[PDB]
Amino acid sequence: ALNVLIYPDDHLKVVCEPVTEVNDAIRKIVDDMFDTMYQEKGIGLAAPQVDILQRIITIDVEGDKQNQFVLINPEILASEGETGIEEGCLSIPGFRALVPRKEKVTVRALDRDGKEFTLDADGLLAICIQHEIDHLNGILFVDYLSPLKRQRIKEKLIKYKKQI
Ligand code: NI
Repeated sequence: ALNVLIYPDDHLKVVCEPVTEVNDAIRKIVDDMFDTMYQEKGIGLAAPQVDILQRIITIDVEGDKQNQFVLINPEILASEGETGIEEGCLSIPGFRALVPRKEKVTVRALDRDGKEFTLDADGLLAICIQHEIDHLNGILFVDYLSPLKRQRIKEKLIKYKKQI
């Protein structure tokens, strides 16, 4: 549906603009993002990964459309606990790394209709939310690695991207 930017790319390092209003054009990006995300078997996507520099996230932790989450202009209000899993990312294909995260987050955001909601999450949902928000600030999971590890990932994908 949309093309996923592959690390390294400058638009994966940008702090994105909030959505000014959630209208039809924004709902179309959201639906196009979900299509892209399911097609590549992701459980989260952020707009900058499809080269749209706005604060828009689509998440589906189960992958079956029965607990979708759209988070527009999201903000973590509070959090607690400590956790970490081996995260991957559609813009960083072929790699996973252990990222330290909050176990629990409270997040406010606008839904696909522009309505504000405030959500408590834990488990994999909370991890996905923190991951995807990182994207909106131009942060990738490789930024939590040592400079040399991140570099070696970058070199490998530079090559991959040519070979595609
Ligand atoms: Ni990601």
